[PDB]
Amino acid sequence: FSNFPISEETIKLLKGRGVTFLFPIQAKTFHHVYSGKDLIAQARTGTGKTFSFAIPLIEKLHGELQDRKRGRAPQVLVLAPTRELANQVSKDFSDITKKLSVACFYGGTPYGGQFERMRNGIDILVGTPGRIKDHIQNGKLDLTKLKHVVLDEVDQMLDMGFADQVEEILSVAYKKDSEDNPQTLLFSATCPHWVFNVAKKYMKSTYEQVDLTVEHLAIKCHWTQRAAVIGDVIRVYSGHQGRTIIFCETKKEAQELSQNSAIKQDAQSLHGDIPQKQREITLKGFRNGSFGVLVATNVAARGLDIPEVDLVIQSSPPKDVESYIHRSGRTGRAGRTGVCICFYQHKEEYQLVQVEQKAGIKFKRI
Ligand SMILES: Nc1ncnc2c1ncn2[C@@H]1O[C@H](COP(=O)(O)O)[C@@H](O)[C@H]1O
Repeated sequence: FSNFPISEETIKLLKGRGVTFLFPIQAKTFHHVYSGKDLIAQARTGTGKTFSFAIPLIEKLHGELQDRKRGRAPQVLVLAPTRELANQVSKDFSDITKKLSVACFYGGTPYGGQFERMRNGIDILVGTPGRIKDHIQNGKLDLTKLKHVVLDEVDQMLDMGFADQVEEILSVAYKKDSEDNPQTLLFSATCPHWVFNVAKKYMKSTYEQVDLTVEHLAIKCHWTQRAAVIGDVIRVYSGHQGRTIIFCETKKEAQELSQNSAIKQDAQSLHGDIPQKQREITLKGFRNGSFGVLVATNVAARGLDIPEVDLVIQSSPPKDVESYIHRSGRTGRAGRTGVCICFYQHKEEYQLVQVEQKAGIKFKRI
């Protein structure tokens, strides 16, 4: 915890909860929270949202700790949508502070126990909007002495219809336009319109906000039409004076394809079953413009000097992903965007996702 001003006492209590270092949401918000800045945080479940406000709030409060006076008003108000979530936030506070009085006020429980806690004095108050609004009406609860307000799981509170109850509580604790109002920490995962209306009505003018080359095409094609569609994509992306390299896994398929009526007239084959003398000649032919289509096998190309192309075609999702990405970087001539086409069948659909994941690319599925 070296980067942060967390006391040795708090560090020891934190190790009991299995906290030895801060999660990203915590490290990013700590100083905004500690320094008293207003904040809107967007974070998913399990990211450690509770400690991102609890740890810096407890540290700030511990540093300004004035004698525990009976009947004291809360300094912190945490609004939570449910009893279950309010009890977890309370426990999280209680487990890392042995100096501050932590109260949990939810509805559908006797008022007596809560009135007693209010008389003894509260430092940190966690509660559901209903019960907090009740004790405001009673007069018994004083929320005009607040330094900090946390609106936890805002989305859930809105989905449950607590918008108007929260706005009522906010109207008591906040003065419209005051730069002296409590510090507001808003926790909304999706940030609906209500969040930005609350921010411009109750929050400070300035607030922090924290969140948490080649075209690759994939064509679904039945093997019986592949050669016809190959002729069509060449016509479109390569055309006249163009260069296309087709990659076929088997030496048979590559030979069969270079001889297919759709491309045969402008194509030449290249594989392991062709002499080194024929290979250097076909490479010269491709490089000088004797033919525009070079049909090859993924392995029989590995160390070969292939010129810049306009279009790369894989007959099926490649096994050899590094050969695919290397050849992809040599596509696109005269400032035109390079095009890599990948043909696939329904059985090869997850294979496409594997290529996407290994290569760090996303295919346009057509
Ligand atoms: N820095 C941390 N190290 C270890 N566990 C943590 C840390 N921050 C939060 N947690 C735990 O992660 C879980 C999810 O946190 P939360 O989303 O706040 O409920 C809880 O069980 C926390 O106790």
